[PDB]
Amino acid sequence: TTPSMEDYIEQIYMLIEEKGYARVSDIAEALAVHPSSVTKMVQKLDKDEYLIYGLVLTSKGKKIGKRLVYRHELLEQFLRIIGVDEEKIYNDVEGIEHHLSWNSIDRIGDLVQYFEEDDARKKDLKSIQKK
Amino acid sequence: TTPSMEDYIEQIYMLIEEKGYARVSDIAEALAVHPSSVTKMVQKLDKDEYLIYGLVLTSKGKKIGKRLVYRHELLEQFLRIIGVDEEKIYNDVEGIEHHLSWNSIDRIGDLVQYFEEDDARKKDLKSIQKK
Ligand SMILES: [Mn+2]
Ligand SMILES: [Mn+2]
Ligand SMILES: [Mn+2]
Ligand SMILES: [Mn+2]
Repeated sequence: TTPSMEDYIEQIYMLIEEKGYARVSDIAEALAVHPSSVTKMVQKLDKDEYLIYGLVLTSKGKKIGKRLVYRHELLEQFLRIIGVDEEKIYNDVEGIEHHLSWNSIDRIGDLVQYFEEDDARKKDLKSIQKK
Repeated sequence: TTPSMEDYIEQIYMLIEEKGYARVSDIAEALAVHPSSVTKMVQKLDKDEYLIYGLVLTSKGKKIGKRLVYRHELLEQFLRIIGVDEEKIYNDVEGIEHHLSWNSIDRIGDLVQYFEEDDARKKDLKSIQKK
């Protein structure tokens, strides 16, 4: 499971969740790539049993897509919470998401929980940004 | 400019700081790449005025290199402060360091400063890791 395959599964999962199905055309446009590039990855994903090529994810692909979508959202929340400009959050998440261990993700999970459970901590963090 | 050029500059900068000079052989071995690849990059770097081909960094290459080493250091401190297993930290930094805007880097800098001025915060976060 390379970062590119992950990106595709993340995208396919999202499309299925949003529209109810994933068309190579929708994937190609969503990733801003050529449909051939997409056709090649889909076949690779099929071979690896993440999906069945009417694009359907196997239980294996759903678990992964779900984890990948969860990781993306958590990473945006993380950067949002620490005060990163909203417009820059998405691009940063896209480039780092597929390069972090689960250990890092889980610890970032606890960090987000840390600030979300007590707003006083968010206020203190903001203070430091001013100093 | 480029995530790869950035990786070389960071490496060249480190070698100059450690040894006082940077050898193609030391670069090729540090990046785990063939000396030919390196030779091609250094020439690209020279054209762009980051250095002069032993090889010397120009004021532009030094400033960049210094920043990159700072970012690497901070990211490792970041992940360490939040509890990531040490063995996992280096590889995570290496893969996300060249994909974060300065905005994110600076906000992480404040986050690190936040946990540094009060151990109670570190302990509180550590608790959540138990929950
Ligand atoms: Mn992605
Ligand atoms: Mn994403
Ligand atoms: Mn690097
Ligand atoms: Mn580095």
